[PDB]
Amino acid sequence: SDGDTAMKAFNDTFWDPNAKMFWKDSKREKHQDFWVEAELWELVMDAYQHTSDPALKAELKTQIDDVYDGTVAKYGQDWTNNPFNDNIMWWAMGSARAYQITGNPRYLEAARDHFDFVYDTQWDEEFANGGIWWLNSDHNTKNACINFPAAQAALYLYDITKDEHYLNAATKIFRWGKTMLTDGNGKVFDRIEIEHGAVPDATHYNQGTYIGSAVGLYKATGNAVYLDDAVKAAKFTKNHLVDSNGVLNYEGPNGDLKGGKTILMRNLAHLQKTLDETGQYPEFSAEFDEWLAFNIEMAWSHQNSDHIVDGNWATYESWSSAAAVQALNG
Ligand SMILES: *[C@H]1[C@@H](O)[C@@H](O)[C@H](O)[C@@H](CO[C@H]2C[C@H](CO[C@H]3O[C@H](CO)[C@@H](O)[C@H](O)[C@@H]3O)[C@@H](O)[C@H](O)[C@@H]2O)[C@@H]1O
Repeated sequence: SDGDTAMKAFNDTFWDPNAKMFWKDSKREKHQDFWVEAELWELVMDAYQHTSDPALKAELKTQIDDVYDGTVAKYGQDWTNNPFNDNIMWWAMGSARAYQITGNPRYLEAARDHFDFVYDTQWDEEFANGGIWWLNSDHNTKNACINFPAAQAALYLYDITKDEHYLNAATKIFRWGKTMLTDGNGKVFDRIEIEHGAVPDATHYNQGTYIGSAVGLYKATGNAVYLDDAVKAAKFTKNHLVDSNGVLNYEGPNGDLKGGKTILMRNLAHLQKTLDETGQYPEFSAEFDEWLAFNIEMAWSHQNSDHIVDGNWATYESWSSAAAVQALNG
C-alpha cells in the first residue's frame, strides 16, 4: 500500500527509538517541537487506521504508546504550564484519539484534564462575546489555531464520553469561531486581536481544523449546515491556497506553517469520507476527489530515493515531509 511505503520510510528516516520521538530533520540533532510531535502522533494513528498490512499495523499500534511515553519522559504528564493554549490543545486532541484506538484510561485522563483546563479557564466572553485566548500567560488575541482544534478535541471527548457538556462546548466554540474568525463564506482568519481586530490571513492548518470541527459537528448533530460550512471552507482552500496548477501551496519559511498541509490533508480526508457516505454536494464531491487525487499524485511524484517527500510538492525536515505521508493515509 502507498500509505505503507510512505509511513515506513518516514519512520526509517525520522523515528528515534531511543528517545521515542521523531527527529526534527535528517541531521538528527534535535527532536521535533512539542506541538508538531502531537501532529506526527496523529499521523501514526492515521497510518494505523489506514493500513491493511497486519505486521505494520501492530508495530504502528505500539508506536502510538511510544510517541506519548517519549514526550511524557521529556516534558512530564502535566502540560498546563505551557503558555500556549494551542500547545496544550494539540496534545489533548491527540490523547483523545489515542483513547479511541487503545482504550487506555491514561489517554482519556490526559485529554479531559488538558481540554478542561483550557476550556474552563481560557474561554472568555469579556472580549468579542466568546472564544479561547491564544495564551494563558497574556490575554491579547484569540486564534483559529486554538479555537478550531478545541472544538475538535471537544467533539472527540463527546464521542468518547457521550457527556453533552463536550458537545455544548464544541458547538459554542465553533459558532463563535465561524462568526468572529471567518468571513462567513469559508475563509478562516488567523486570529482576532484586542487592539487591531481580525487578521484575515488564511493558512492550510486553520482551513483544516475548521473543516474537521464542522464535519465532526455534522456527525454529532446531523445538522447539514455544518457540512455546508465544511464544503465552503474546502472550496476556499482548493481555489485560493494553491498554485496556478492547483497544487496546494508550500507555506514556508515559517516553521509552524511548513507542514500545515499535514493537518489540512487529515481533515480533508474526513470531509471526503463524509461526502462519500452521505451523497451530500455530489458535483463538488467529484471535483474535490479529482483535485485531492491530483495533489496526492503530485506529492508521490516528488519522493526521493528513500521515499521521503519534502513539503515543496510542485536536509529533509519531518514536519514538511509529513504532509505526503498523511496524504497517502487518508
Ligand atoms: C502555538 C504553539 O504551537 C507555538 O509553539 C507556536 O509558536 C504558535 C505559533 O502561532 C503563531 C504563528 C502562526 C503563524 O503566523 C504567521 O502566519 C500567519 C498566517 O499567514 C500570519 O498572520 C502571522 O503574522 C505570521 O506570518 C499563526 O498561525 C498563529 O495564529 C500564531 O500567530 C502556535 O500558535
